[PDB]
Parts: sequence; C-alpha cells; structure tokens
Amino acid sequence: GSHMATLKVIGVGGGGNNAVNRMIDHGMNNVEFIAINTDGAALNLSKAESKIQIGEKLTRGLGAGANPEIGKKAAEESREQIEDAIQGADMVFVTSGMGGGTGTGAAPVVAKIAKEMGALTVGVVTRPFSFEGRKRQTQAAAGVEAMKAAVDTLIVIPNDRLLDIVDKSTPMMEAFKEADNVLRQGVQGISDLIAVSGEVNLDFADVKTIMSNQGSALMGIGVSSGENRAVEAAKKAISSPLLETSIVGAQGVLMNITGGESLSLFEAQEAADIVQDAADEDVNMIFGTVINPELQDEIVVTVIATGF
Ligand SMILES: Nc1nc2c(ncn2[C@@H]2O[C@H](COP(=O)(O)OP(=O)(O)O)[C@@H](O)[C@H]2O)c(=O)[nH]1
Ligand SMILES: [K+]
Repeated sequence: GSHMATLKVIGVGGGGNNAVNRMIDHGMNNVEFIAINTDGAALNLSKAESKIQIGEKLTRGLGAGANPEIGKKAAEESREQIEDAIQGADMVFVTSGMGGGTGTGAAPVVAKIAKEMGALTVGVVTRPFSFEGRKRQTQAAAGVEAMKAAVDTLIVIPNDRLLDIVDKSTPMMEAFKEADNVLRQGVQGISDLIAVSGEVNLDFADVKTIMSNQGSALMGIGVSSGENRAVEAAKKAISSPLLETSIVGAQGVLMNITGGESLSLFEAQEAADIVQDAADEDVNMIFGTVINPELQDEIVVTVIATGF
C-alpha cells in the first residue's frame, strides 16, 4: 500500500563530514548518515552510523593533500563499498566542500553512484573563500561542474557569503552552522513533506517531478506569525543570502504551506504570488497544504525551486 521514502545524507571529505557531524548533533531522525573520507583520523571522529574510508592504498589513511584526482580515484576504487551503503535509498543528499582533494574529486563519483543506484540525488556543496586563493577556487569550480553533471539537482553555497552574515566577532563555527542550515532544513522539509498527509497532499513523487534531472536548485523554509505571516514566511523561504542560485528565474516550484485551522485561502494565494513574482517567470507550481492544529498562529512555507 503506502510508500516509505528512505533519505540518506552523505558527507564527502572534511567539510562534508563536519556538516554531517553537526547535523547529527542537532538531531535528525528518519535520515541515515554516511561519512566518506580518505582521512582516517577524521573518520574516526565521525558520529555517522555508516563510515567508509576510501583510498587507503593511495593515501595511507591521510587526506588527499588537495589533489582532486586522488579523491576521484579513491572513490572509484571503493565503488562497491559506496553502492552497498547507499543501496535502498530513494533520495541521497551529497554534501561536500569543493576545492580540496577528497570532496572535489570524490563527491561527484558518490553522486553518480547514487543516481546509478536509482536515488534522487541532490548535491549541497560550498565554494571556498576568496582568501583561500585562485587555485583553490579554480579546482572548486571543476568540482562544481562535475557535481552538476552527476546530480539531479545542485545547491552551491559560496563560503564568501558567510562574510555577509557575520560581524567582526562571530565565531567561525557559528557561521558554519548557518551554512549547514541550508542542507539541514531542506532535508527536514522533505522528510516532513513525506511523513505527514496534507489536506492538499504532495508526496515523494512530486519531489521527484520537481528535482529530477533539473540542474540548479533552491531549497528553503520560512516561519512567521502574526499579520502578514504568509507573505513573511514565503519571503524567508526564498531569500537566503548564502545561495549562488536565487529564486529569480525559477520555472518550477514545489510549495507547501503548513498552518493551523486558521490557514486561509487568501493567505495561501498571497504566499504563492510572492514566490511567482519573485521568480519573475511563469512558474509551474506544485502546491500543497498541511493543517497541523498543534500550530496556533504559526505558518511554515517550504519551497523547492528548479527549472533555471
Ligand atoms: N562552510 C564550510 N566550508 C568548509 C568546511 N570545511 C572545509 N570547508 C571548505 O571546503 C574546502 C575543502 O576542505 P576539506 O573538505 O577539508 O577538503 P577535503 O577533505 O580534502 O576535500 C575548503 O577549501 C573550505 O573552503 C566547513 O565545515 N564548513
Ligand atoms: K505528504
């Protein structure tokens, strides 16, 4: 009868595994985590239930030393181990920091395997800070292009955008958590969509329609209360300052609105218009509604945007 979607989040390389570690700390049920690295010492500290050391013959348990070809060969030589860990997933999020050796080279191989295994495959990757220099940025760009060829949808977070949301004292780790929220809240928004039946119900097949073989994507969530809550939640959903791909130009959108018994038709249209006017395109919308009576004055808008 009913379908149960298996979501897996895969961290590849140092930055991706720290995202996984921090997401596990935050708490994420129903999602399964996989940690993939050449660096055996970092893998030893991973909180992920499923750990895969790749490239031990190539690196002797060290990182890739910024050589993406070593990350790529390490992933290819552990293909069977990667397939075994993914097998059964309906959706896979591959998160990695681009510009080093393991993420840049291995993350596109992991994404390709996930897609070959039948999983809807989303990449969420960072680009390096400009202060890391041009060779790092150029390697990262080759990684991004390789990711884009391997995934169904790709979200790119330029680390330079973190400098737009900090003050001179913000701990680096606090900035990194802001970047993690892009992946965490996207995963959580899909999980929630999949676990609850809506009054206007969207399910994993709608996620597939909007994300499959699409390229660049935006995933966002917004929460507001009071008057203008619908407009404010929709603006929050689509307005992250950390994204390379904004909502502008979107041609397909999956939008789900969750609220209490007070959720009004009028405000549902307001939220939908905010998104479609922001896109500045004729948006093919997949619209859903959930009534959670536990919510009183709160409204949550979830947006997945593709078709750029
Ligand atoms: N936002 C963020 N970026 C990171 C993090 N760790 C590393 N990076 C970035 O990701 C790039 C690659 O670093 P790393 O993942 O350790 O390299 P690799 O393990 O050899 O692939 C760096 O050049 C940084 O720009 C992190 O925790 N958060
Ligand atoms: K549903």
